[PDB]
Amino acid sequence: MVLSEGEWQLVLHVWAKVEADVAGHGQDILIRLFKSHPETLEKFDRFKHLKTEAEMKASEDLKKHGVTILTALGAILKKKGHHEAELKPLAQSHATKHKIPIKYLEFISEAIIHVLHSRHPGNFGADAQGAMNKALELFRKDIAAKYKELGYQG
Ligand code: HEM
Repeated sequence: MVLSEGEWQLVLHVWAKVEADVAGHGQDILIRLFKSHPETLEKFDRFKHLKTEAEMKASEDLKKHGVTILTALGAILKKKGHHEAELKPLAQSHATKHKIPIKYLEFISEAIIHVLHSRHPGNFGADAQGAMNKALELFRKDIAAKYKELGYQG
């Protein structure tokens, strides 16, 4: 898949807004993911004991990790499709060390789109959401292809 420059502009326009508060968006996203799909929490050995959203909101650790995730995703989106080098080390740790199925990447894709829709309605109308969805589908397709080369699958 290939996004047009107009689509990348809609994606980087709303991402510039997310970058005004990276830690808050990171938090929102991970909590949304853990509440919606609680099975995903079991993958994190560092955060699986968290019982409630209040506990999640108060974890400093969880918040730092949300900044780590979003910084890594933001550096990929800014490449505008030329992200091969960035994807390599991310695909190798998530397929070999963390063991994250593609289905979970779909779940966090959904969580991103939910949070952007709630925090940025004006910059996340239907065309912008379609371009963000296209950018994350591209990311999942490329990561699934790398998963295959690395030997992870199902
Ligand atoms: C937008 C998609 C994602 C991005 C960009 C992302 C990125 C990261 C980054 C940069 C790290 C630290 C470096 C490394 O271990 O590779 C990381 C660690 C990790 N990731 Fe992801 N990730 C994504 C989705 C997920 C999903 C969906 C799960 C599980 C449901 C997951 C589980 C983990 C685990 C278990 C760690 C280790 C956390 C800790 O250090 O203990 N990741 N991820």
